Amino acid sequence: MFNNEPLEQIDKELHDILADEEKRQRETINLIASENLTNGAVRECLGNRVSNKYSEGYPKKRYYGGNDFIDKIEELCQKRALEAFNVSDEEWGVNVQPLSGSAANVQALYALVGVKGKIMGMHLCSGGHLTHGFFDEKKKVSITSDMFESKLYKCNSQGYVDLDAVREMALSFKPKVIICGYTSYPRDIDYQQFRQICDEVNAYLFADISHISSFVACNILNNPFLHADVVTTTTHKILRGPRSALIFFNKKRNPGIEQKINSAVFPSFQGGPHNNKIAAVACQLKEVHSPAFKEYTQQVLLNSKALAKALISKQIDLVTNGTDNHLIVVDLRKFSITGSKLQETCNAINVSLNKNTIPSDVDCVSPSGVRIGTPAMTTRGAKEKDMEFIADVLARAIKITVDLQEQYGKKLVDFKKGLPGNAQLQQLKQEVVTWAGALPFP
Amino acid sequence: MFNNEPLEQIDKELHDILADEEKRQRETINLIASENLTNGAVRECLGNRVSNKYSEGYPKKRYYGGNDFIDKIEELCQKRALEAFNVSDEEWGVNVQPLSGSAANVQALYALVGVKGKIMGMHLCSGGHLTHGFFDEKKKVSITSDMFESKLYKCNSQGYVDLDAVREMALSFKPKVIICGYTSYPRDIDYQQFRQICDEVNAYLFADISHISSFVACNILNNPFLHADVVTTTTHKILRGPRSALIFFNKKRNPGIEQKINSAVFPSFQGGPHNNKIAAVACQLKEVHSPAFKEYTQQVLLNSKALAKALISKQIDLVTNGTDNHLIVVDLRKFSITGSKLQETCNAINVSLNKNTIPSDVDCVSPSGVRIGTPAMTTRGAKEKDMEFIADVLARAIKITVDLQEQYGKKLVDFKKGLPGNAQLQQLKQEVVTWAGALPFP
Ligand SMILES: Cc1ccccc1-c1cc(C(F)(F)F)cc([C@@]2(C(C)C)C(C#N)=C(N)Oc3n[nH]c(C)c32)c1
Ligand SMILES: Cc1ccccc1-c1cc(C(F)(F)F)cc([C@@]2(C(C)C)C(C#N)=C(N)Oc3n[nH]c(C)c32)c1
Ligand SMILES: Cc1ncc(COP(=O)(O)O)c(CNCC(=O)O)c1O
Ligand SMILES: Cc1ncc(COP(=O)(O)O)c(CNCC(=O)O)c1O
Ligand SMILES: [Cl-]
Repeated sequence: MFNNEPLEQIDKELHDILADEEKRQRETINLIASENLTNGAVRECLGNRVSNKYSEGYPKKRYYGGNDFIDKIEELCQKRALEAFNVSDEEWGVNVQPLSGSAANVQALYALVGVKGKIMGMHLCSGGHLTHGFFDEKKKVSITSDMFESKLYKCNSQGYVDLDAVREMALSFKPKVIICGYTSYPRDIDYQQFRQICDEVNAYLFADISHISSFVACNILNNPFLHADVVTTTTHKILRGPRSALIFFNKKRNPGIEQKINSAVFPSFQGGPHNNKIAAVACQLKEVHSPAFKEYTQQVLLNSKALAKALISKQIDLVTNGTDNHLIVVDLRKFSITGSKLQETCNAINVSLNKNTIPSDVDCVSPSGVRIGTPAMTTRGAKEKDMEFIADVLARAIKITVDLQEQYGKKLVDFKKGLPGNAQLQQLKQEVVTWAGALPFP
Repeated sequence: MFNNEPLEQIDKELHDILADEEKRQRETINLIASENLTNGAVRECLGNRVSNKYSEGYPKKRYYGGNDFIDKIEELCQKRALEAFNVSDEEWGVNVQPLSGSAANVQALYALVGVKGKIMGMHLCSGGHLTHGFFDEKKKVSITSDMFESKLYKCNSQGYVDLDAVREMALSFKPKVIICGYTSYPRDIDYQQFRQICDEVNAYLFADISHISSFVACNILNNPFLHADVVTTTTHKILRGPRSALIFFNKKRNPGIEQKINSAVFPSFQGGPHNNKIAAVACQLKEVHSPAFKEYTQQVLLNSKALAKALISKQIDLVTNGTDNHLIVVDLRKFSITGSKLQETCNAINVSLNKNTIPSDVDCVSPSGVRIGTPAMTTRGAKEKDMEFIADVLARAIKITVDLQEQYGKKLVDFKKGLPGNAQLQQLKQEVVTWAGALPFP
């Protein structure tokens, strides 16, 4: 007693937008540092009937029977996660149930410290995530700043983590967790150094590697597994998986953490796992382990360096004047145009990037930059030679933005009126579209 | 630079288990009250490239641009949700970003009362959800018991909500919110009488209708919208959508609740929404509104009535001696067997049901019943006449379970040994498989 008509027939209204979304993805130069493109295999999993099943609990300790095939899929995913991040299944545990990154971080933090618990993370302005204890004078913006007591550590005026300030803070604050690994940070992390500060106060070390996961797994960048009690990561960014999260816990350093973390995920915070996610994650984790995927990850940093170099060659300033990873942050103060202005201009030319704060911005009211990343375009087959063109399109967009701000004035309302119908934007869009539309598209 | 090889070729190991999973679903008599089977159109959305997009925030106020098509999908879903539940968009608002039921409830409760806030809900033992404040002497099992201060009310010895006890509690406890709507409650709710108690103590009225959603939408059962400040529902159960949740809030009764709920979902708890979920939900919400779906929902209650009656005719006791909805809870005290025992037996015969507590059970350690529901089987095409057979299979399973307990004893380990190889079970299974495999399968 159901309607099995195909999506096109069943919902022509929704099917049209999705074809449109597909086309806009197909014709966009996507510089969002957190985005990527999933293959058909990962999307077959997300559409799989395995999402029908309720399977609260863990494998072999399931509330319901008839979870025979779900247990195999959940354990195959845990196995591949541990393998991919080069961890022994004797020494490291993994939870694959968190629905997304923010959920995983809140669950993992609660496990360690509980309500009223003390945490330290990077400020959102300085590169840290919302789930790293972010708050404001007006409000406790994240639950992580409200259900926990959190303190926030800034990066220096050059845009690097200042360990002296972290320790200065850690000794007076005495937290149970110190969070490292960030949302918009263009350099590698000194986890070893972090591990030393946590011991000095007996705090837990929490490494959120969602933006840099593929680097860590493929050993291009520092390994937080060597020092961290917990490693959280999303699966949908550089890893190129579905939207989900992973929590890693070091049993050897902390016996009894496995149950503490597993109970935090369920039944403290979630109900039934989403099984299509789990299957999809397993499917991507097979791909992560191959030497082919390391080739892809290498390519992301190659492109990111070439992009950074090419932007400096056009006299554009970068936070920390370069990058060790997939991402860059452009400091736009040189041109006296805000980040949101450039985001609007870039969308008009089908360039997806996002506005981003910089060290000089005391206040989040106006982000003075934009953040860009190479994983999505690396996925679409772009090589080092392609980066000069991207740098060129970005340079042209900044210039156009300066022109439109001059012509229509600095107010954002005023600026936006200038955007529609601009001949140069339409010319730039066309140029963007022709080049983007041609590239391989999973 | 990606692998577009199909799932079967790319990951033969995973494809085998999913092919097995598909076969088990196809040949199982699924009585799980919370399960259903999604159609192909809902699964196409779940597999759509729309999940590639990061779109934090709300429509027309995204952090990022290039969310034009995403904004249409997110607004099309909210509209259809308000349409489907017969609420005017001026009086009622809805948030469509919660990833699942448990996340939605925690988020709504936080919005209403904050950390240390006071809540009341039904005890887990009596039919309440984990996210309704559930705790135990040994541990605060849910975050709802830990991040909030919760009080738990029980149903009477006949298995009915005791409103005197709710008021007895509410006046002494003085909560800011009172939850009603339950996980395993076989009767309808007097939402009106809840409002009367809520107004008396100036507490909010929270109705969690996840199990009964379709009934509420199609006006077959009491409409909580007339009395409630907040309504939460999952989309994956009787509503037959993907795994997601909806939060409804009443603007007229509480202006400025909209921002409170919306800020709670993001950025307080979640990060990027899962757009494939929202797309998937939009697709099911269109179907919810058709009169064909009312036909199906009506059929679910007919099958449930017929099932309760056929079970009473075989001298099987039902909690409350019947049902007003999709679910029945069987009291197995008559046969001196446990619900856990009966769950094993039923999985051995490809009958999916779950163990469930009853009013007499002091503790959830040994639940004395099982819970069944008709939505899945109703979806597969089963009619009233088909119920006698399902009631026949359940009686036979209860009988076999008594025999195996006689032969191998009451210890659970001892009992399970009896399960493999049993001729009657193998006989009962084939009977189940032959009948189940024939039915329409979306
Ligand atoms: C300040 C604030 C308060 C409440 C909700 C969101 C934000 C916010 C604002 C911005 C801004 F540029 F100012 F617009 C940027 C961000 C970033 C970036 C990546 C867009 C950000 C940054 N800078 C970091 N570190 O992390 C994130 N997590 N999610 C989002 C969306 C963000 C967040
Ligand atoms: C007691 C306990 C502590 C910690 C985690 C889970 C449970 C639990 C136990 C049972 C059992 F006793 F075994 F039948 C059942 C349940 C139910 C049913 C529907 C399986 C239940 C019930 N009775 C309610 N009301 O709600 C739920 N939400 N999630 C689960 C899984 C449940 C929960
Ligand atoms: C370090 C970090 N941690 C956690 C999350 C949470 O992910 P979910 O959106 O899945 O909750 C993000 C998202 N990062 C947003 C961005 O960089 O664009 C992140 O950057
Ligand atoms: C009343 C109620 N509320 C919230 C949830 C949470 O749903 P998620 O699993 O999507 O977190 C459930 C799940 N119901 C469990 C069952 O009936 O089997 C529920 O019954
Ligand atoms: Cl999903």
